[PDB]
Amino acid sequence: EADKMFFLIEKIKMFNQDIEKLVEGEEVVRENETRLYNKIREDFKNWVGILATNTQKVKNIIHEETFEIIVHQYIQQLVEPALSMLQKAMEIIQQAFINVAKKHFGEFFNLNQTVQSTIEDIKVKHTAKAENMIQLQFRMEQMVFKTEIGIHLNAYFLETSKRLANQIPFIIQYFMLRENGDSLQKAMMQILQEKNRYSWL
Amino acid sequence: EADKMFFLIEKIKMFNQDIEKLVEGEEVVRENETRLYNKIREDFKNWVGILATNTQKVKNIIHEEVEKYEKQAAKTFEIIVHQYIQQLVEPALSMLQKAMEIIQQAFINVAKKHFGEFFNLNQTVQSTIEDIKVKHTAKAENMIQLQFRMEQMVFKSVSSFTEIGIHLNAYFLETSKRLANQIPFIIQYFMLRENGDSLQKAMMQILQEKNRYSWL
Repeated sequence: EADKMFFLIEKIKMFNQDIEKLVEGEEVVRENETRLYNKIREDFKNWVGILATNTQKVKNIIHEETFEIIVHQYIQQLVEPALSMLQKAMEIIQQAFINVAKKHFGEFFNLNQTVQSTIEDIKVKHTAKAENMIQLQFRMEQMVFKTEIGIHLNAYFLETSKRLANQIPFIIQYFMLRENGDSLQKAMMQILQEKNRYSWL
Repeated sequence: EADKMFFLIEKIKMFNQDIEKLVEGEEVVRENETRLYNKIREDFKNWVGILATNTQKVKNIIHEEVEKYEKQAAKTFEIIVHQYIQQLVEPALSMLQKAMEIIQQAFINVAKKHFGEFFNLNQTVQSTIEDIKVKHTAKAENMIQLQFRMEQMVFKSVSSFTEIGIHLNAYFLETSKRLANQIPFIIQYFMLRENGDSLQKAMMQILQEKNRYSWL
């Protein structure tokens, strides 16, 4: 009956709460530290800048002067920046979740340890999901492609950059923030399944 | 040499080619019949139209709200945006259903044309076309649902109504323009490109089993 040890549940529930605050950008910070969303937007803004650069690049190219090759190239030149953006956001968020773990579970080494390993596992799953969605987007962007005409083309790329500017970051927030936070909270709850581990936690 | 039935190698080569032409919009038609790409574009244009209407509608709704609250001062919006987005799922999925029908009929007409004489062959090919159709429609539908989930979730102290109004306007602008291409992209990728490719791969896989050539 010493298993009032289910009262670790309160710990988890508190931790989970903090996680959800991070997911909704309603976290609580010092005067000497930045928000999560702001680090993330810094990353996304770098992306938009890159996009703008490459779009200016092909605009200048065609202003100087099959068609598809140029599109293929344009996108291939975006694969590295996009995935690099994914990686930087993952790191920011994983660091965030870990600081929540350190704070709530610092005293219980075993629990803190297993929680952090859970955090990593779920991170790699959702990173896989995000990368697959992004690659799918570029694939779609290429395949689905098919007298002063040039303007239309510029306009095309323009719309395209502006689409990608939000579409890739959405995919990244969805999987690395929302779906990640959700899976994490669920896994945190599912930890309690096997009961012979409570004393050890 | 009675097995000159390796002329299947040609049939498929040609059939497959024709299919790919449909995918690349370079099909060949009479003067009194229209291309596939255009039949599809009409559907997409209808979608963009629906988008434009619904988006002007919530723009007006939230402008009225912001005015109301500004006037009083001298979740409500999340609900409205959520509603706005759920209202697009049905038109989006209906557009998918309408395009599946168009493309399926197109692919069947190519099979009838190339395989009309060989009833067994035509039959198994049409069944194949159906199989690949339902699988790829499943994929497309999942992607569309995923896009809208994503749009809902990613949509989500001191504020001002002036700023909320600005932000929301910018949002509706960008979102409508995105969804305008994004839903048709999914439909083309899955119902045209991946569908056509899957079909050609299957036809290639037919040349493998030779003890069945006779039956064709």
